[PDB]
Order: sequence, then structure tokens, then C-alpha cells
Amino acid sequence: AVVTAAGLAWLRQYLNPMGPDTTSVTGYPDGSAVTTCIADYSNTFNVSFPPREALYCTGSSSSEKPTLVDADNYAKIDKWSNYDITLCVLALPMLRNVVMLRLYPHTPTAFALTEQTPNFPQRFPNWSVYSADGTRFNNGDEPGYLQSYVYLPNVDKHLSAARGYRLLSRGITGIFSAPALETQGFVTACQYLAEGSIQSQSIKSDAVRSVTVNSDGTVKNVESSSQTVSSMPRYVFPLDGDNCAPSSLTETYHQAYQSKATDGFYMPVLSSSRDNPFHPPQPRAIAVYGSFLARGCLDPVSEAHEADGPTHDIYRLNVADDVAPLFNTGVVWFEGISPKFSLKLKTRTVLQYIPTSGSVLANFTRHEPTYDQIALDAADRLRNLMPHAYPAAYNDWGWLGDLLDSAISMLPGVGTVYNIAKPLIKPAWNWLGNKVSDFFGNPVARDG
Amino acid sequence: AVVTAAGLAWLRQYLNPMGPDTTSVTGYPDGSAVTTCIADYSNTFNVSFPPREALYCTGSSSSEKPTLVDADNYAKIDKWSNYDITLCVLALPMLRNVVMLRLYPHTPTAFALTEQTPNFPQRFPNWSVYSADGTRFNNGDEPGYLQSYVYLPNVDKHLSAARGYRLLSRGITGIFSAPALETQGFVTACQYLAEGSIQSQSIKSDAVRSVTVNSDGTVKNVESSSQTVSSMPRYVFPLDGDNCAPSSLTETYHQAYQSKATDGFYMPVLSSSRDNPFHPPQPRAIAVYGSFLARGCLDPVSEAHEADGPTHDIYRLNVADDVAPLFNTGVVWFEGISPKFSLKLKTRTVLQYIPTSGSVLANFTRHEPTYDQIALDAADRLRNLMPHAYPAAYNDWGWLGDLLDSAISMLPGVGTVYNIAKPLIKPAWNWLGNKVSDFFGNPVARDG
Amino acid sequence: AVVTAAGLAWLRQYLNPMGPDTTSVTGYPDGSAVTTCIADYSNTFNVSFPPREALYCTGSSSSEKPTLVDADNYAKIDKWSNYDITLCVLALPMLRNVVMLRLYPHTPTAFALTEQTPNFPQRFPNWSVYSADGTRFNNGDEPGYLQSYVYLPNVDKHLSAARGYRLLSRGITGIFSAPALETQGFVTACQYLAEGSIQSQSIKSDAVRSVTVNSDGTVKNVESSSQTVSSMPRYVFPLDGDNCAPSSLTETYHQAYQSKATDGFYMPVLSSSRDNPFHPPQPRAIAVYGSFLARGCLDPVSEAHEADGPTHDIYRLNVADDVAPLFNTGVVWFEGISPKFSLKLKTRTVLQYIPTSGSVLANFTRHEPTYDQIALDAADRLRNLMPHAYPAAYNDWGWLGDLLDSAISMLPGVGTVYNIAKPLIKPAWNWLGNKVSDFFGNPVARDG
Amino acid sequence: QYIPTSGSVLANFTRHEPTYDQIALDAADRLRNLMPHAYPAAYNDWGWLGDLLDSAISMLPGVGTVYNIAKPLIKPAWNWLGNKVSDFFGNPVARDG
Amino acid sequence: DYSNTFNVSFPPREALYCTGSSSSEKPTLVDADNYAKIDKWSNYDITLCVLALPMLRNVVMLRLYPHTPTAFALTEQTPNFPQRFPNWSVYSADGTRFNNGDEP
Repeated sequence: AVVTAAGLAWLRQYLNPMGPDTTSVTGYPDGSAVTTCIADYSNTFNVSFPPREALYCTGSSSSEKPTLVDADNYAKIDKWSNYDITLCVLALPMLRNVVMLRLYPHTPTAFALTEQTPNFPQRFPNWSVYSADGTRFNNGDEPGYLQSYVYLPNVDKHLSAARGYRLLSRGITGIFSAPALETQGFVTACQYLAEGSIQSQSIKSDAVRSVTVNSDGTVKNVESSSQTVSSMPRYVFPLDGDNCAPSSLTETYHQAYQSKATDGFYMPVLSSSRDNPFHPPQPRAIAVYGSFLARGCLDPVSEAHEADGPTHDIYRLNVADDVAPLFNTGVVWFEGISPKFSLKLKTRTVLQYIPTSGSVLANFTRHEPTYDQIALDAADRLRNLMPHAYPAAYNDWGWLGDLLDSAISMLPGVGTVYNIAKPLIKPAWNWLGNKVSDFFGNPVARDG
Repeated sequence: AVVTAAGLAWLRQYLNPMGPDTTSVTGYPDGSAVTTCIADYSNTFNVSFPPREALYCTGSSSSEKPTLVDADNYAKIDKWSNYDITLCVLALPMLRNVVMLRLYPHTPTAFALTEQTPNFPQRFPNWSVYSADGTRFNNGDEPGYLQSYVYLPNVDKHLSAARGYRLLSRGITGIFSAPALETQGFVTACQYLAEGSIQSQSIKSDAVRSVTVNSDGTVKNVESSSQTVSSMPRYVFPLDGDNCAPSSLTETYHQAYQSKATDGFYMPVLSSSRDNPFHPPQPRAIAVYGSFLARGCLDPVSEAHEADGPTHDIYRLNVADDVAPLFNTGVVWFEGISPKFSLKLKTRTVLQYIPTSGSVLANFTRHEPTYDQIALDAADRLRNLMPHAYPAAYNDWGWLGDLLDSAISMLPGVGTVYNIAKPLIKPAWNWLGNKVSDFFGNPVARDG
Repeated sequence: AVVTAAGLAWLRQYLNPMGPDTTSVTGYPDGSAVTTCIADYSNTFNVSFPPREALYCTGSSSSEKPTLVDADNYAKIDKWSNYDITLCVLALPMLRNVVMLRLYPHTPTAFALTEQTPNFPQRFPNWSVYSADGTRFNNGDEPGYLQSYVYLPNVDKHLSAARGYRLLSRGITGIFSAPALETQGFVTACQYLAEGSIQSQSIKSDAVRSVTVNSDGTVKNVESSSQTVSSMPRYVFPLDGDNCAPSSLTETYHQAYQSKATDGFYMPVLSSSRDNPFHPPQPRAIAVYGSFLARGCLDPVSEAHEADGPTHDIYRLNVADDVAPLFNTGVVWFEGISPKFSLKLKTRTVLQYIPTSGSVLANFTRHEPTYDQIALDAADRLRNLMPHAYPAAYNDWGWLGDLLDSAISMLPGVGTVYNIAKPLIKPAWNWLGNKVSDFFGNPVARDG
Repeated sequence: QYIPTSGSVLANFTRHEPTYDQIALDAADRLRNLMPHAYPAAYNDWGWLGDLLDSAISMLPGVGTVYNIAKPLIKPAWNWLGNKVSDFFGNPVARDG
Repeated sequence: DYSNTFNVSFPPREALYCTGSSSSEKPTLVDADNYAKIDKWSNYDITLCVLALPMLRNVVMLRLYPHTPTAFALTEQTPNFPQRFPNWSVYSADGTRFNNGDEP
């Protein structure tokens, strides 16, 4: 009849993962009554303009040879360092490989992606270079942009020894800094769901074609195994590469966060479904869903073209992972950044495990099967109206909890005990103009 | 605590898609808070007995050659026109290709389906002929029935430029007419869920079998790639072809609508689940689930027959599409129709889109993130008791809305404000006998 | 506003499938309004130490030859009969093949499983032998353990003629007996969810490799169809074979039932989700999810190793079946059993069907579309706190129904009419110590 | 009705309701000779049936009578050709089809 | 509970078979285009009897006559391959089994 304390703790960490008050860790209030272990991974990364020693090439040059550094094409990347730059980060719902960093010389027209599978994508301290024409870069080409993945190794080790898992919350903070007199630049942020799913795409097989010139062997075996089969299953993410562009994100979403670069960002990525069931760890190769090339039977075709159906271009990331379903994909863009910047990424990912018997997690479990559907309904009705991102320093939201949770906790059905808490109005998040007001009209003075 | 106006509008269009009052268009009340574009496709088709110019053959004759018209076997189809005929329409949950029309000389024993993939299935104005023995028809065979698909091209164009979609409602009206003194015939209608799903079936590969008679080449490479693999994924629909027959539908379902032919029909197809999540457009080849031929490991078998597991016969429709899950499959049969009939199909399909950034839909969006779980519960408890179909002219249901929605809106949980609206009783839909009574016993006089 | 009688009947049969009062049969209270047939399969099996005539070998010996009995290696199995033994049963959610029996000479270190596909797994009256080293047993090896499946043929026959199905409840009783003065032994029991799912794993193809020594034929066709494709889809069950061991189950779960062997067991397997949608019968080969052997792209690899992604070892059971999703997997262990024991397994499985039109089930249907979300919520909040198993004779739970159902029926939301029923406390299930108390502290005297 | 054979398909659809009623059997025996042999195809759901006819005959068998008088019973006139049809209680039957 | 529905009408030639000695050891024999006589029947009004014996299988027996018969005749000679509903079997005018080239 009334929301529990565990429900409040879960809501607080789910909506404000990196808030200062959220020190303890709590699990999903579904009352599964199973013995679970809740892990909290906090990581920090001081990303900046990479030096030459941490910069590899993904072309066919480093194909069978391992990672190849740049053969002093680094002069061109210094030429990048002469001017302003752009810095995108893409937070896919992948459990490990939490974010993808990407550096551009100028604002890209659209979020391009290589068509050939890159060789040896690099974890964060190293980067990997791509040519300007959306192609893999070998030494001697003309570099277009840089990319890297931010990897959490402990998450991999724990996911190895776990029967099931589910993501509880994830937040990403972007403390930005630059030398004095070089603070110019903008920042944009947006979340959006991606109907990523396990998919296998149609491919064609190789058939031997023998015309036996042998004297005794006149078989002329032309057996045709060249039929249509399924590729290995891959997790495909439909991200709108054209609409992942800066301007498209800005105009598309009314909750898109925009501010000056020095404000940083803070994205508490949110789920998109009421229920959060457990899943077994099934790491699979990730891929990005292009635009379909063979229409196939989508038009009246002969009775033989039914095989090569509506297949799509698949951009293979050459990264294997298991993703948290129903969680939003986040993305921020830093535009016009001074080349000698310094971005302190701070990620906090809290997630639940069912430990495999006799595994390392089995000793750290905790038995608190709290059940609270009031909190679940509160989150369900709160998700659609929370902002997508906030400035870096805007933790410790006063309106959360005492007011917002209480204000929405009285809506659901007949589960209302307190008569009335507070009217709820439309917030106006204008970080550019400094006319920002919260969910109750109270102005937000700038703390930093 | 009380159902909103948006909830009422959504319920009204979901239960009565083609009602006269439902002029405006409203979205699903889940409060996804995303920027969506809601499209409303209304189409009309005056289907009748096709002339010879719009009648192609699906046999191996039109295999590599495109569509082939009938080489004046049309005399037999005129002989059909001498007697009465039967007209089935099958509304699968496919987004485009809204319905499948099918014409028979007499009532079929069962809803047969070709085993070989037909060549060039035809959109509505043209038809495609099939032989009597459930085989593809080449010129010179003996025609068994005709078939066609009703295609919406705008739906295809819009589904191209959309990150996600979900079907809001769909209704099909069947205004029937015939020359005076030839109004004889019956009509039957029924909806039923089909657990259609993405499936890939086991197939076998082709292996080269070389016995090298070459003098220097004595390899005799007999390498066996002839293993078991997966076909390309297809959307398989388990429709009960034996139980899609007329009599089986009549006896099976107590909500099956039956009437005289001149009454037409009006099927507001209904969902079968409470939630309606967004889905990315994934058009795939459609197929119908036959009866499994290789039992495989379903019986104690040798350790080598585990490969060819329980595979089923797959009837390939040679039509690629993406379907709306959790929506019922509808079917109506017109029996004993006069051959010179005239059926005005009127389809209305309203569905939501998430527009891809920079796409054509992005300019037509609308920002009304209404949330109303009362309406969702009302629909959930109303679905099981609505009739499957109504006569063609029975729009503007008085009992809907002011009474039925209100009567059921007070059931759910404690979300009840109004004390009591009206008792709810068992309706008796007897369109044959003219003893029809609605959900409150009020008789329904015949308006047409 | 108040839970119906149908809701009470469904809850009673779902939580106490083999209780004496549950004589009538009732369906899921979701109000699907469809015409359904509810079937109740009760089976009994007097399992004991098998004789030599019912004991086949699964090695390559019985590969193409059918089932091969043991060539009088039965002396070793008699030597087993000299000492104590261990008897595991594993109740997977498979519809047919309800349980897997397994006999060991002593307590196994872990629930091993053969890596090669066994030949002709045997239904219950016969068994199949496996070697000590987790390998298939041919005549002349050294036997390690015995295994068998308990098969329900009527379930197969009915599942053939059904458009859809869903499992309503399933219970397994273990009446144990042994000769006087040989009642020593322990019994342990545990349920746990398994995220079993349809999966296809990466495999590699066979390519012909021809160097044409033919005089006229100098093609040297070395065409490489040796690419990566998908195996046939299989239902993979992630069971923790290391944590399916006795001690791991005992320590892991606080609801694990433990007692003396003579007490038997009674496991009412429970679902793990609120909703229970219908599913079409899709029998597929079952397999057990090992530990992945090829990491693949989980580490930075060359642009060519993306194909052989994170593949797992797959233990193929050589048994095809369709499973009930969201139902727990149960397992009991009998330890130190006297070799001349007698276990009376009593299984009761009640499940719903949608009959295919014109099929055998179509005549036995029943039209009671009751809707009761109160009962669904009651089950949802009751699942996490019910014990995993009870002694064999502990049917007819007094606390169920009049108190427990009523006590929890007042929690959900505002759907509360009766003021207060009874306080609910923590039960203490200690069958070893005879200090057992139910959900209201009332002690449970031993009826047997 | 069937007595299922063990292991057969019928065995999964049994019903335990051994109800006993001499009154119903006696009423059926009494009424067998009164009901007409057939009706028009559309003439189901008779008003007189059950609450009226079965009741008004249920006291006749022996003296198994609790309610004193339910309803007098008269000979019907099933003149379907002449549209002059009257049921067991004289109530005219207007054409419903 | 078995509920069944059938749509009986004047059968086409493909659903008629001969009961005479023609299809004695041979399986059912379709009419050798004596169907013109049945069309002659279709010229005028017909008669349709159904006889519901207490048989569990074979719920009813349908029968079509050119014109009302004086009695429910039957053939002293056993018919060959009696036909389940969608197919019919023809009997001659003289109350005997019908081979092709007789008077139905």
C-alpha cells in the first residue's frame, strides 16, 4: 500500500546512478527470491588527444600482422591538432565496452561506419585510425578520424562466472576541461532506444565446379552446394547513422541536452520497459544495421529469387559482447573543442548476477528478496519525463525523492495513502540561456 | 485515477477503426515520450471476377520469363463464371500486403497451399492461377483457383524511412453487392491468433565428390561439406489450413460471425497482448507452417540422425514483409456468391512510426506523450468479449463508449471513481435470425 | 474487486498440483476468450535398480546397429549393487520427457555430461550406460553411470494436434521405500530457473579442394565454401553442471529442501513470470550449454577471426522436444540410498491446448473465459516465498488457501475488500530437525 | 459419453461428476411422447422449454411434488404451414425468421 | 461433443461413382459421362431425403431423386464402395446397382 525503502533506494540509484547520496547498492524490487550478487563497477578515464605511440591502423596492413602503429603519418594528425576538433562518444547498451570514443577533425556530416571489418579494434588507451572516405586506414592513406572502445575487464571476468545477469543502472559523467582561454565549444547529448536483436543474415555458399578431364574420371561433378544459408548469429543494433548526426539529434528530440562544452555532461541511461528479467550471458559479435541492398521478394520476383530475400548491409564492429536489452543507447557530441582538451569520463555501472554454484561470485551473495511493484510503476511513469542529460556537476537533485518520487507515487491506481504531496508541472531545461527550472518551477542557480 | 480523453480516443479507434466518429488520429497511451509520427492508410478496392487480361500463371512456365498471361485457358474460368463461386479473404498481420484474396469454383475442402514456391505472386488488380491439385499452374493445365495480394505501396515507402513502428489498429470492411435476383450466398468471419515467429529450418549442404582420374592428381578428394545447416530466416505463420476451412471456423469459434452475403462484413482486427512495444522494420520472407516430415530425434534414433531434427514442410509465399506481432489473423469466406458479384474492400490501417532523423517522416511528427494505464487495462479486459465481426453497415455502435467502456472501466482494481455505471450482460449476436442483442440486451434494429 | 472462484482453483492447482482436493481442472485466468482444451496427465513409475535385460550401451558400438544390450559387463553393475548408490532426477521444463533419471555408484563430483552425442537414449523402462570418464560406453569399457528419460506418449500425440499450448502446472512426487533395516540415505531438492532459449551456434563448412591433374582439365578449382555458417536451431539449456552438484545446490539456495531419504519429496515446479502466453508446438533438439571454447572477437583479433565468434561447447542430448518457457528446472538427489530401493515417481502435468480445427482435441473443449488479475498478482507475489519442495506425504497444506492466499490477496494495490485476514511471518522448514513451522508459526506434526 | 481407455487420448480429458437424479430421468421418460418430431430450422431456444415445460411436468411423476401448481399443460398445435402455431401453454409463436 | 457442418448441393460430375459390377474389384469408377442424364434431372424439380439411423459413425444418409419415390427402395445386391459425403454413388432407376451406360 506504500512504497518500501528498498523501492526508494532502487529508484534513486536507477535515476541518479552517480548521485553523491547513492553509496549503498540495492537490487531490482521484483522479489525473485533468488540468491544474487550485485556488483558496482566505477571507472575513470582521462581521455585527451592521443600521442603517436598509442595509435594503430586498421587497414589490411595490420591484417595478419598484429596491431601496426602509424609510420609517422602522425604529421597529419598534428595538423588536426592545429585546428578545433570534434569528439563523439556513443554509449551502446553493451555490458563491457561501455562506450565508444571517436575523434574527428571537424564536425562529421553523418556518423559513418566502415564497411570492411576493421582489424584489431583498440581498447581505450590506444586508438585506431580510419580514412576520410569511410574506409580502413593503412599507412600512407589520408586519416579521417580516430576511434576506440572503453573496456571494463572486471565485467568480463564476472560475466564469465554467472548463470544470469541483468543491468540495474548505468551513468556516464563527462567532466570537461581545457586550458584557460580555450574553453570554447558546445556539447549535445541524447538517448534513444535501439531495437537491437539477435539476427542472422542470408549468405551464399561455395560449390565445387569440376569438369573432370581425367581419362578414367569423366564424372564432371558440378554439384551445386551454392545455396542460401544463414550467417553466424550476431547482435545487430539499428542506429540511425544519418540521424546520429549532431543537428539531427538536436532537432529530433525535445529532451536533447545542449550546453557549453565546459559544462560537461551526465547521462543516466534509462531502461525502456517495465520488467527487467534475468538473462544468461550470451556474448555475440556486435554489428550495425545498414541499409538493405537486396530487396529480394519485397517485389514480384521469379520463383527462384525467393532465396536472397531482404538482406541488409551489415557493418561488423569486430567486437563481441552481450548487451543489456531494453536500455537506451546514449550519444554525446563535443563540437569545436580546443585540441588540447581533457575529458574525464566517469562511468558507474551497477548490475545483478545469479552466481554459478562454486564460482567466485557465489561467496559474495546477499539475500534480500524485496518486492515492490509501487516503485516499478513509479519508474514506469517517470521514465518518459526525465531529461536525457544534465551538466556534469548537476548531481544531488533536490526535486528528486522527497518531491518527484512522492509526487508520482500517488498517481498509480488506488495505491495511494498520503492525500496529496505537490503539483507537478512542466520543467524547462535551458542550460544555454540560464533560464532552467525544475519539475516544480523552482529556478536552478548555477553551482559551477 | 480516471481515464483520460486520449485513452478514450485510442480505445475508440482500436475497437472501431472504421467508425464514423473516429476522424482524428491518436497514438498508443504508453507515454514513451518519444517523438512519433502516426500514419493512417485508408484504401478501397472494387474486387470482382477478373478478366483475362489480369490473370497470370505461376507455374514453371513463368519461371525465368516474367509474368505470363493465360494462353486462352480462360474458357475454363468462364465455365466457373457459369456457376456459383466462393471468395475467401485472409487478413494476415502483414503490414503491407494487407489481405490475400482467393477465388474458388466451389467451396474448398480445406485451405490448400502450394508446395513449390510460386513465380511472381500478383498484386490485387492482377491475379495468379493455381491448379486443382494444389500445384502451380502452367498454361494447358486445369485451373483450380485464383489468388492475389492487396498491396499498400505507401506503407512500404514509409516503412523504409522509420527506425521503429507499431501497429495501432486495423479494420477491414466488405461492402458486398450483386445484381438484383442474384443476392444469394452466405458470409462467415473469424479471427484467431497465430504464433507466427522468426524461424530457420534445417537444410543440407552440397559437397563435392571427386575421384581424381588425373595422372598426377590422385587426390580423390571426397570432402564432405554435406552437413546440416540453417536456411535463411523466414517469418513462419502457423495457420490451421485444415481448420481454416469454412465449417471448421464456423463450429470452432463461438464468436464467428455468420450472415447472409449481402450483409458484407466488418472485421476490426484486435491485438492479443497488453503491451505494444516498438519494433524495427525487419522485412523477411513469409511462409506457412506445414506438417513436419522428418521426425528426427523425436524418437530414439542413432547418434548420427540428431542432425536432421524435427523439420517441417514450409510453404513459401514468395512474399517478403514485416508483420505486426500479437495481432489476430482474420479470415472471411463468401459462399455461394453469384459469379457477377462486386465486393468493395475498405481497409483502414493506423500505425505509429519513430522517424529516422532526416527522413521524410521527421517533418510530420507530433509530441503528445500521454500515459493512461486505465485505458490499457480496459482494452485488456474488453478484448476477450468483443465480437469477431459485424455486418458491413454496423458502424457507430451506440453501446461502445458511453456505456461499454465506462462499464468495464470501473472493474480494474481500485481505479474506480464513479460509483456504478451499468450492469453488463451476455450479448447474443444472431445476424441470421434477426434476434441480435448488444451487451445490455437492447435489440438492434436493422439499419440496412 | 474480489478474487473469483476460478482464480482460487487455478492458484490451488498451480501451487499444489498433486494435492488431494485438486480433483477438477481449471485453466489460466487470462480471459483469452478462446476455445481451449485442458489436459491432465498423471503417470506413475516404479523405478528401481534395473536388470540386465533393460540396459543398453550408447557408445559407437550401437551406432548404426540399433540399441545394444550389455555383453555381460553387468557384473560390474552388480558390484555397484554391493554398495550404496546415488540417484539423481532432473526435471527439465520439457513437455514430454518429463524427467531424467540417473544412477551413480557414489556421489558424483559434478553433473557431468557426454561430449559426443549418445546413440539411442532410452525411455524409462530401459536405461543407457555411460563410462566413468564422461564418455559414451561400448561393451568392454568400465561403466560410470546409468541414465534414462521418463516419456509421456499421450503428451506427444496431443501436442501433434494442437495449434498452441501452455503449461498450467506440474508436480513430481517421489514416494521412497527400501527394505527394513536399509532406510539410510539423504534427499535434497532444489528448483532454479534456466534461461533456455533457441540458439544456433557457429560452424564451418566443407569446401572442395581440387588440383585438376587432368590433361584438358587444368582448372585447379580450389573454390572455398569453407566459410562460417549456422547450425540447425536447438533449444539450449544453461544448467550449471558444476553447481548442479549436491553440495552446491544445498549451500546455494536457502529454499533447498533436505531430509532423510525415506521422506521422499514433492516438487511443485513453479513458473518464473507473471504472464503465460500461448505458444505453437515447435519441437527442437535439446542441448546443454557447456563452456565456450573459441573466444573469438571477445579479444582484439585480426579482421579475419571475426567469423568464429564466441562459440560454446554444446552437449547434445539427442532428444527433441518443445519446452515450457519460464518454468523452473527442478533437481533432486538421493544420496547413500540402499541399492535395493524402490522409488515411486508420480508426475502430474496439467496444460492447456488450442485445438487445431478438425483434430482430436476439438471435441473436448470447454468455454470458460474467466478473467482474474487478482489471482495473477497473488501468484506473482507468492512465487518468491514458497518452498522448493516438501516431504512426499505433505499434501493438503492447511495454511494454503483459507489463510495464505487470503493473506497475500489483500496486499495488491487497492484491490482489497476484507479489512485484514492474518499476519504473515517467516516459515522455518527444517525437516531434518523436526522443528518445522509454516507461514504462521504453527508447528507441523509428522503425519508419516 | 466415453469410458476412456488407459493411455489413450481420452484419458487426458476425464471429468469427475457422478451426479444422480431420478427426477430428470423420469421427466425425460414422461416427455418423450409429447415433444414434436421436428421444428423449423430457426426455431431454437424455446421459451416454454425448461423453466416452464420441465417444471410443469416435473411434479407429475409419482407424488414427487413440492410446488403445489406450476402451470397447466395443454395440447400444442404445430401448424407450421398455416402460421397458427401454439406451444404447450397456448402462447402463439410469431415468426422469428 | 462433435459439431459438424456440411453444404450439400447438386454434385458435379467429379463426385459421382458407379456402384455396379463395373467397380467391383476396380476401385470407385467415376461416371463415364452419363452425366447428361443427371443434368436432365437438373432441368426439373428434385427430391432430397435424409435418413438418420442411430449409427454413430455415418450420422446421416443423403439421397437425391429426380422425383418423389413411392418407397425407400434398396438394392438386394450389395453396392460397391459406398461413398462418404463429398462423393456420391449412383443407383439405377430399376432399383439396382448402376454401371456406366444404364439409367440412373
